[PDB]
Amino acid sequence: SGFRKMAFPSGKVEGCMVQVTCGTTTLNGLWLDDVVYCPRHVICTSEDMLNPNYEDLLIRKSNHNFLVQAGNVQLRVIGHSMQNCVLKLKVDTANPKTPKYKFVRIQPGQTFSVLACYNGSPSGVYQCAMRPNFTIKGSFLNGSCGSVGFNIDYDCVSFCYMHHMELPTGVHAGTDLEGNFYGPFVDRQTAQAAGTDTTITVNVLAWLYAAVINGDRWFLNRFTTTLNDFNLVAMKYNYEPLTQDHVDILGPLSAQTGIAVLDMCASLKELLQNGMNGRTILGSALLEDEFTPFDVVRQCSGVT
Amino acid sequence: SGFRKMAFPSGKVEGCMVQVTCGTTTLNGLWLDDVVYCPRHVICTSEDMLNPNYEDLLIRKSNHNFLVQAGNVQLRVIGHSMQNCVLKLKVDTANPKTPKYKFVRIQPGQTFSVLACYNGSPSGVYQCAMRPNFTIKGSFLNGSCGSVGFNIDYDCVSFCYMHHMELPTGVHAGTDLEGNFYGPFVDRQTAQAAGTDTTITVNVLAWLYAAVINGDRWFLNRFTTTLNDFNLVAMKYNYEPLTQDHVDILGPLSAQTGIAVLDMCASLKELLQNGMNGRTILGSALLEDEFTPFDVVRQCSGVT
Ligand SMILES: *[C@@]1(O)C(=O)N(Cc2ccc(OC)c(OC)c2)c2c(C)cc(Br)cc21
Ligand SMILES: *[C@@]1(O)C(=O)N(Cc2ccc(OC)c(OC)c2)c2c(C)cc(Br)cc21
Repeated sequence: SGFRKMAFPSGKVEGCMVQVTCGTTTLNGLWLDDVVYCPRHVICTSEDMLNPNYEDLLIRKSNHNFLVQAGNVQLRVIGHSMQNCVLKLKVDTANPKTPKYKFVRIQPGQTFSVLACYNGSPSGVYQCAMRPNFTIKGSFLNGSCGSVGFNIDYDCVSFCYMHHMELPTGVHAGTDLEGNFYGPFVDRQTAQAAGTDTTITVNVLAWLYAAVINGDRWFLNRFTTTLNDFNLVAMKYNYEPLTQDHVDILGPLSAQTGIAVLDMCASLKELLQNGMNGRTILGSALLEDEFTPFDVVRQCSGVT
Repeated sequence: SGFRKMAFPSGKVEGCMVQVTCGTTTLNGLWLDDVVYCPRHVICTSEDMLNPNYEDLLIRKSNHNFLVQAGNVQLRVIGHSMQNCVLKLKVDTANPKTPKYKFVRIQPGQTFSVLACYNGSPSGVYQCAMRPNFTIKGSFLNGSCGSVGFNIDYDCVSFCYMHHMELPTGVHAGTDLEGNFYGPFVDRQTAQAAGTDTTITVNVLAWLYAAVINGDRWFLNRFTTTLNDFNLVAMKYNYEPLTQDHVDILGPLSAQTGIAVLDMCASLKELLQNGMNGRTILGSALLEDEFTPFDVVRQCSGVT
C-alpha cells in the first residue's frame, strides 16, 4: 500500500548519457549503439539562437569539432548529420551499455521518467506527463539540454523525449528522438506560445481508483452520471473530454474495485463542483493528473 | 526552472539488487562486496511471525538454505549471520558492480530515494522522507522487503534504509543497514503504534524558498515574526519546533533570495493560520515538507 509519483529505475539510461561539446556550447547526448543523439542547438552561439540557419551553421562544423565524452573517455566522431532538431553523431565505438531500446513518440496525457543530466552526468530522476499542450512541467536548468524522457517495458527502454528549451513561462519543450518537436515549438529564442493546457481526465479518474485501492474513499458518493453530463462538467472545469476509449482503458481498475467508470465520474464531478473542502486524496489537496491507468495498474500490482 | 520531487539516479543501486530465498519466502537483498544484506524475517513462515525466536529460527538454517540470485546467476553462500534485524550472507564473489558506499543512519526529517524492488528486480524509484515518527510514507507491496533507501554524494551511495514491514495504517517501517529499526518498531506481526507525526518545519520553509526562486511569490507578506512567536504557531499546527540550527541551515537560501529566515517564517505562519485560499505553491495545494534545505539547494543549482 501507499501511492507515489514513481519514476522508472534510471540505470539503463544512465549508461547512455554522454557530454557533447561543440565550440563553446556543452549539453547532454544519448549514446545508443554507435550513434550519439543531442539537440542541434549545440552548434549555436547566443547570437545565432535569434534566428539560426542550422543548415548553414552545421556546414561550418566537421566531425572533429564535436567533442563527445562518456564519463571521462573520449569518443571518436566518424560521422555527423541532422535529422529535424537532433544531431546524430556517428562514433567508432558502440556503447557497451546500450540497453534494448525503441524510439517512440508519446501521446499527450502519457507519462514518462526524466533523467535530468548536466555535463553528461545524471543528477536526478522524476516522473512527469506530456501535457495536453505538448509541454512538460519539468525541472531543468541551463546545461540540462539533451536530458531524455523514457519508459521501460521489462528490459526495453522506449525513449520518448529529449529536452531542448525552457519557455518564458517556466515550462519545458523538446522533441522525440527523431528530432520532431512535441507541439508547435521551434528551437529559436523567439515568442513562443504554449497552447491552452487542460487536465488529463482519464488520469485523474485512474488516480481516484488508486486512492480507493489504498483506503482514501471519502470522495465516493451515492451518485452516477452519463458520459455527456460528465463531459459538460469536464468542459466547464477545463478537463479533457472523456471518450469511450478512456472508459475502456479504465476497465481493469473498474473491475478490481467494483466501481463503475460512470460512478467514479460522478465522484469526480462532485469534487470539481465542490472542491476538496480542506481534505486530501493520496496526500494531495488537488486532483492529480500525472498517473495513467497503466501506471496505477503497474504500481498497484508490482510490475518490475 | 521548475521544481520536482526528484529521486537520485538509481543505477548504482540497481547493480546491487539480488533475490534472497529461504525456504518458501522470497525478498530482496543488497549485494555489496562479498556480502548480501536482507531482512531477517526472510527465515520466517507466516506462523513464525506472530512471536518469532529469530536466534532459534536461524539455527535451523545452513548456508545452502539461503538461495541468492543476482539477475539469473546463482551466488554461492559461504557464511551467514544476524546483526540486529538484518541477515548478512557472505558470498564467495564480490559484486563487480559495487559502487563506493557507506552505511548511514539518517535523522528524522531527512530525505532519501527508495528503489522499490520485487524478486530482486527494480520496479521504480521515488523520493521520500523519514517522518519525525520514524515511518516512511512509501509505496510497497508484499515482495518489496529488502528494498533500500539511499542518498548519493558525487560517486558515493550512502545506504540509509532497508524496508521491513507495513504498519496497519499503510505506512512503512524498516531499519538502517546494520539492522537497527528506525523508531520503536519490531519485526513481528504485533500491535505497533506509529507515534504522533509532525510536519518537518525546516523542510516546508526550504520549499517556500524553492517556490520564490521559481516564481511562486504570492505567499510573501509585509510581516516578520520571532522564533518564539513562530514556534507557538508551529506548536498549534503540529509542526516541528524551529531551532537556531534550522535557521542556520536555511542561510544559503536566505542569502540567494534576500528573504530573511524570520520573514519567511511569517509567510509560513500566515499560510498556517489562513490556508492557501484555493491557491497553489509549486503545483501543490498543501505545504510540502519532503524537501530538505540541501535538496532545494542541489536542485536549484544543478548538482550531479
Ligand atoms: C539547455 O541546456 C541549453 O543549452 N540552453 C540554452 C538555450 C536553449 C534553447 C534556446 O532556444 C531554443 C536558447 O535560446 C537562447 C538557449 C538551456 C537553457 C537556456 C535553459 C534550459 Br532549462 C536548458 C538549456
Ligand atoms: C515484505 O516483502 C514481506 O516479506 N512481507 C511479509 C511480512 C513482513 C513483515 C511482517 O511482520 C513484521 C510480516 O508479518 C506477518 C509479514 C511484506 C508485507 C506483508 C508487506 C509489505 Br508492503 C512488504 C513485505
